[PDB]
Amino acid sequence: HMRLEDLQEELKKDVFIDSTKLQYEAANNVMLYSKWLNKHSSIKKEMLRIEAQKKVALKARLDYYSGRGDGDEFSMDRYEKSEMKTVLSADKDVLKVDTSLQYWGILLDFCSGALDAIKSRGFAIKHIQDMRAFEAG
Amino acid sequence: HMRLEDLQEELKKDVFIDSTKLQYEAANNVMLYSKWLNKHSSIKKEMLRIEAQKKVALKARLDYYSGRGDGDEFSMDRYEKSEMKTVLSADKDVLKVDTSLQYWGILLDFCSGALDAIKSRGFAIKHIQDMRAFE
Amino acid sequence: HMRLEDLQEELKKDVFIDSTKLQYEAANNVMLYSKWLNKHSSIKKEMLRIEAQKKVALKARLDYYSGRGDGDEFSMDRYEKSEMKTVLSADKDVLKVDTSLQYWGILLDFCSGALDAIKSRGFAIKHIQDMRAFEAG
Amino acid sequence: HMRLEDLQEELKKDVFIDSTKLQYEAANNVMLYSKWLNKHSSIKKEMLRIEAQKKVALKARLDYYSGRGDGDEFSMDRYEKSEMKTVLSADKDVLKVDTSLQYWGILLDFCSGALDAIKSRGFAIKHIQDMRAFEAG
Amino acid sequence: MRLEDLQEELKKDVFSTKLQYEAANNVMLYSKWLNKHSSIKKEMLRIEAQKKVALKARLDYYSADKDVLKVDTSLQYWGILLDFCSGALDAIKSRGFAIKHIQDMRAF
Amino acid sequence: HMRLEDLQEELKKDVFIDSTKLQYEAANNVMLYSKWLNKHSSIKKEMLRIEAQKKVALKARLDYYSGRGDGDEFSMDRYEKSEMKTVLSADKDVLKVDTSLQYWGILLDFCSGALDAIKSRGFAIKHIQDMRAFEA
Amino acid sequence: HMRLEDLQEELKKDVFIDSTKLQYEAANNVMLYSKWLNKHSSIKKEMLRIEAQKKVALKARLDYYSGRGDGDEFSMDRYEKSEMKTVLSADKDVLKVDTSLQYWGILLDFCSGALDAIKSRGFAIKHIQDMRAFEA
Repeated sequence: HMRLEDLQEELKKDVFIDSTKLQYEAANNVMLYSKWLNKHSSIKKEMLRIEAQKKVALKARLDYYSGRGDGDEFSMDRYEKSEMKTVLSADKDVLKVDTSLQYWGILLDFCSGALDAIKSRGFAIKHIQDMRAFEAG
Repeated sequence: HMRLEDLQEELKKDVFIDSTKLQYEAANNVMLYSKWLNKHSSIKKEMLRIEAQKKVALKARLDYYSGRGDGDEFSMDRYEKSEMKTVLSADKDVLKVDTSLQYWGILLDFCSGALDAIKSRGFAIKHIQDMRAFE
Repeated sequence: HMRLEDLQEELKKDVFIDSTKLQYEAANNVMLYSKWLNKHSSIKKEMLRIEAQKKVALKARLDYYSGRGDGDEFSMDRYEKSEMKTVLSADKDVLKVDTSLQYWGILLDFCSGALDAIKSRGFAIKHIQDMRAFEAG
Repeated sequence: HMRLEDLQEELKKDVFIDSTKLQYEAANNVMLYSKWLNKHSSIKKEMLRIEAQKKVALKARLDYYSGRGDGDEFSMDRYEKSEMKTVLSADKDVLKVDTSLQYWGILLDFCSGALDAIKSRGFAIKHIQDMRAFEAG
Repeated sequence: MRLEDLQEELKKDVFSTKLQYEAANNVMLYSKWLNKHSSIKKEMLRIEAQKKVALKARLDYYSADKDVLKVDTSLQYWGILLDFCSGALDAIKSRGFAIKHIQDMRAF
Repeated sequence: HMRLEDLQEELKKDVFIDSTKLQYEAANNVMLYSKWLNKHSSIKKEMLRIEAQKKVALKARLDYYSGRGDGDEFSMDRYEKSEMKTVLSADKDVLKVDTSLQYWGILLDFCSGALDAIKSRGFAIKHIQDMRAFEA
Repeated sequence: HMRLEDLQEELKKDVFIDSTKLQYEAANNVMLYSKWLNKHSSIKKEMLRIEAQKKVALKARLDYYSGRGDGDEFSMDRYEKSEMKTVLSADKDVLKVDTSLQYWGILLDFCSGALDAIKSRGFAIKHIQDMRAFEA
């Protein structure tokens, strides 16, 4: 289980550009894109597993609250169809799984932004090179 | 708990472009994007925690008003199903949590706009460089 | 309490483009976006406070009309459930708060349009620059 | 009280594009957007005032027809709950206010379409510029 | 007016020898149909108001026998006319997209 | 059935640029694009087959839960129309097929990013060549 | 019906650059673009015919399941409006036509990528030529 703050610090380090090694950064920029692309794809792989758990968790707990069988356990609060969306989204089991799924979703949205930065950093490097050539004439 | 006005002043400072250091701003523009991207992602992390509280807070207070048990406390006003949406959204506990969640939502929408500005500032810098080359 | 007409005149001034200082406007366009983004975000902060008042105001006056207690005051008109939506939306206290909330909503929708103009003004400036380069060849 | 036909003629004039001054129209297109955005926002400000009147007008006349007090005046037709929606929507006071509110609603929907045209006119201008560059090669 | 003229008007505008003048006239066609769409809505507002008062008249039968049926009939006519203008506004919006497609189809 | 981690390691190897053979990498960059383009297209071919299974799997299990016939088998839980979307998305057969489809979807989105990297790597190589000419 | 793997192998062959005949490849690169442009356009011509069949196939089978068919066949499962999208997308006739249409869609998306490679290969050749002049 990786942390968000670990990715934040990692991105802040990778995004930095070395002005002295502009030729190095140009080839390394495409390398950084591959690293986060691996992270982004791996996160979706994790979310697919969690979403599968959430889908089952909902149906399982839906049976519980709606009076059906969820492991020989039954809800006695007798919730109506209108009250259902509120109760399920607040269930201890459901909320635990969903919170997990949504967290990796934030990590995924971060990697999407990370790739956006790298894709624009590669343009930034090429732009800087054009600025150096501008001083040359 | 960070404030909105603190982000407003921070963005207004970062968005400013130094005409003398155009090469510096080009590399720094991508740096600013990473800073707000960290803020944006961290806010969602906070909202996920608050939303979880709100989800439970609703179900807890729903039991209270609907005659069910919420810590051996019961509502005696006997609200109907039609009146429910109005009462819950005005509950002291619910409104307190929701207001918190919605506030960070404004902060999140601000960071989304901040990233939009930076993404266009990087284009603005490159455009200015093309204007200098035009002369 | 800011006025709408004050924002209308402010936007009309900011949106104007100086043809002589195209390089200046390009960097200033991103600056204007930040100004209205601060306004837009601040308005939502205000609306969140007002909406909170409205939510309570409704529940408070709902008790009043439905025969429940609203500060030892009771409605004697005996309104039915069907008549309720009409009466509450016309209550002096409710209508005062809602009108306030809806007003800032118009201001918010104006800032959203203002940001849309600035976002397209930045494209307009870049387009004009491309038109000047077109005359060059 | 502005008229619809006045806005129709105003829009038809603004939407026209000068082929000789393409650079001028590009900067002026963003200016026209600000003009109608001020109109659109101002109309909503007017509707908010009228809607407030309508909300009260309904509740006031609701008391009248339902046997309650509306300025020491009472309806003797004894309308039932089923007949209420038809009677209120045809009341002289209510219909007068609603007609006003709905009219500015048409003006508002026109400004929304006007902004849509301007937003696409800015794309039309940029497209035309790309067509001129196409003949250049 | 007539529905017939509306079909001949739209089918004639939807259609190259002067591409720069056709792209600048695409927003012009929009204004011509925008003023038309809002004018239909204007005439119906008067009709919809007369229908309400006529609906109360039919209700006061307990308190021409079908006056509102003469109003609702003409009201259902403009509804068709209003739905044919919404397609036009949806067409010109797609015509500008089809006009931008040609300039992209010529460079491809 | 190919793995994601196998593509991750493969991309990380291909994306690397040899500074000594810049002329070689320029012609090889367009070659790498063709390789992943073949992968990307082949994955869509696989997904089209799986999606077809999923479409049938849904309709088959929909009959089961809604009281209709799914191979002489019937659901007795009597689920309502509101409960349907939740139950179907959690069915053992459906979830198995969907998980498969979504997985190749991740592989497909990875190839799309891989092609994006190669398309920008070709620009990176040309940029580096322009930087070497700048020193000249 | 052409195969995807046949196009994959064909592209992999065309994309290769001969370093000895750089002048030849420069003129041939524009030739390859025309070849795939003919393929791309021809595929759309095929898809237009298939899409027309799909449009009719849907409306035909829609009548069947909804009971509004003037034909001899009627569906007795009595599907509701909510269940309709799932049933139609899983119909034997519909799924057969759609699968065909989607397949050529993959071929079309491949040709679009092929043209992208050729368009960048022409830049790759010119870049390599500039690299040879750099050594000069």
